[PDB]
Amino acid sequence: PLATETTPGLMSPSEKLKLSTLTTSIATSDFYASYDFMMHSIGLTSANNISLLSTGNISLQNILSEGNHFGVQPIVSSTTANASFLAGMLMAIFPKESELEVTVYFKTPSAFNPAQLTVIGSTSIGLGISDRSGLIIENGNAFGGIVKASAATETGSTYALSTSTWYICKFKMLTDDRFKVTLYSDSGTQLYSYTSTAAMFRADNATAHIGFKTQCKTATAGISLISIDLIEFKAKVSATRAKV
Amino acid sequence: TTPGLMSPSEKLKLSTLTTSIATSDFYASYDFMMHSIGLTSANNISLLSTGNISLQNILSEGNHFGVQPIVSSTTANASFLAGMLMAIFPKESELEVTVYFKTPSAFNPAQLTVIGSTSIGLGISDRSGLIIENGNAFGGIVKASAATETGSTYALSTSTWYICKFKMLTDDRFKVTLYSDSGTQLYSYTSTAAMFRADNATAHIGFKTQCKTATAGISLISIDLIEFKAKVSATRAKV
Amino acid sequence: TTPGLMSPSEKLKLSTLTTSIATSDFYASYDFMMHSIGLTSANNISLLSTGNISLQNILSEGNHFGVQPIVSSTTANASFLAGMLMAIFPKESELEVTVYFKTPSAFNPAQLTVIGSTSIGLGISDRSGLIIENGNAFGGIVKASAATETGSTYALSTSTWYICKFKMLTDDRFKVTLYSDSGTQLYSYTSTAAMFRADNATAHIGFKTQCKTATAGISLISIDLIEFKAKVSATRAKV
Ligand SMILES: [Mg+2]
Ligand SMILES: [Mg+2]
Ligand SMILES: [Mg+2]
Repeated sequence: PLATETTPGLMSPSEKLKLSTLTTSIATSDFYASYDFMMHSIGLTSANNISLLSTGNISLQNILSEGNHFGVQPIVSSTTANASFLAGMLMAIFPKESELEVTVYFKTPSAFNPAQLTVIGSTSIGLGISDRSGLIIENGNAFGGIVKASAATETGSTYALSTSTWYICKFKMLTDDRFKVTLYSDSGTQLYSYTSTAAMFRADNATAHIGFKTQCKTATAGISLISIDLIEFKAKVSATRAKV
Repeated sequence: TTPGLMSPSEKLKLSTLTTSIATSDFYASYDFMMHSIGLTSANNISLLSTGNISLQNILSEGNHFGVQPIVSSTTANASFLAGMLMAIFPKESELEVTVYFKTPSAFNPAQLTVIGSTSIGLGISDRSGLIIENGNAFGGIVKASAATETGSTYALSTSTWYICKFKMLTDDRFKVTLYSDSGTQLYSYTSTAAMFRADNATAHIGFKTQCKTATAGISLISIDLIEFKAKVSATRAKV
Repeated sequence: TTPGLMSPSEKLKLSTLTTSIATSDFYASYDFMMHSIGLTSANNISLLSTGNISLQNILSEGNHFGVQPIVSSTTANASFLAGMLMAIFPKESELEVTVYFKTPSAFNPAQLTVIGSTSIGLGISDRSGLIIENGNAFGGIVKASAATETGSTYALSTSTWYICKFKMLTDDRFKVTLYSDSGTQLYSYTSTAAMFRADNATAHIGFKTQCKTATAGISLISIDLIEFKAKVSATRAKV
């Protein structure tokens, strides 16, 4: 018998799913956080553990939904160079043994522009542009890579993207601090993957974050950046504490 | 430590879980128990102060756990809004908003409260749902500062707890129902035309109480609890 | 895809779900893993910085996942407070607060930490619960800038993880218990008089660490985790 408001019973698939996406408050061994970008975004600097960071007067457009993409944050450049939006978390809490997995549902802009730089992975925070590691998107080209002190230390082959298209990217932290990134179509079909040779860019302080960052490299406004529907964080953690 | 049945309280907990990743439905609620200095949102819901509105100390009262009293400032059109964006709630979503609220000790012609859609912040040009002007609750639609539809009025009791349910219909018409704190229907209104809707940040749907005048000290409508319940089509590929 | 049993893992997650819409219970916890810039609340809990207090980088240590270290500024009475309003925990709620915290590498007479009720922010006039001054923990009450009641002191060790449980009694008295990181009880105090209570925004209940002097660079007490559990009167009419 199925559980009721007055009498106990079994748990439905819908209740199981709900529980699977519950944001961690007090941790034991698993960490989960996700945000679906449905909230009014004026002055919104975090949600469900995730930092939502605007710099350089980046233009967060009106929230919309399209098709199955519920809550979408479109992003437009400003007159300040390096303006960015970052949805991410601190690296200090996800050491290599946590095997953090980050999943991002994102839409390419309606026109590519050489000024567009997006990363799914680790990155310098804010207006910074010197360090990143994961799936990098410059203009219409996606590729796995590492950038350190503004130098490309490692670069995979490129996958050319289409404008106004929904994509999924999974970033996977490996136990030696290397990473694997996988790009999928909106139906989950694998399109591209890259596994790093060297360890990811890491800073275990607030100069860096891990997640999604989209940025305009020039000081011209009105350039569309990458829109975000959904981000998910999952990791294994050590959080066994004495109960009193 | 052993897998078993799900408790009725556990299922009740899950039933009011604030949506993180949407699949089939949306839910959000806020019970106003948090320290309110610099609090601009909770549980997906916007908590918007404008015109230097005076948010009084949080209190509880009987079974009304967590109550936000609100008082006017010296800025005309000052308001507090607890709400969400309409763009995420199209007519198919069939959105339902429930508000537990308390009328002030004294009514005032400067008080304007809306449960439904409304101009954001200092705006007064557009609203649809249950409109409270002075002591009078009525269903209605206002667009560009003019009434387009107005139901009969209901005289509310001062210092009294009410419940309002706003229902979005699948054709974007609405129905509003006012209950007493006992849960018995006191007043209802079903709209003829479609509600006021703006699918951008110039509007919100939820609860808004406002002072139309620049006189401070006027108590507006206090809020205990707001609830958002909707249907969503949000199936994305798992990877 | 098919209905069935609930796992122990699922049962555990639901047990520590942060209360949204209340019925008979309240729970909130925060584990200090978030980027702290501009962060003033999380999971119902106020996270308050005053006097330009220096929040260090979030770290984790052993099984202490998400830790917020805290350092003094040039403002006397600069503090960090993780807590909630007292109006929402009347004496009948029997609130229980649990704090996991680490002492600094060096004690200093300027260090003042409270688990329990306290003046907010730069305030230092009122507190009750487990008070830590310099290297000494003790149960006690201070009101209007004067001790009213003071338990025996217990000498803490530097760079050491501790747990404190604060328990609200039905007559508004309190019991505090101090534990080792493995959960061995080390100290307890049960008050004779009622706790410090102010049911407004001049006070909070939870954790507060403060530097009494205008000298920067003095480490205060780090916090890993805070929990709030209580009974609530929130049975209201449905629909
Ligand atoms: Mg979304
Ligand atoms: Mg309430
Ligand atoms: Mg922690």
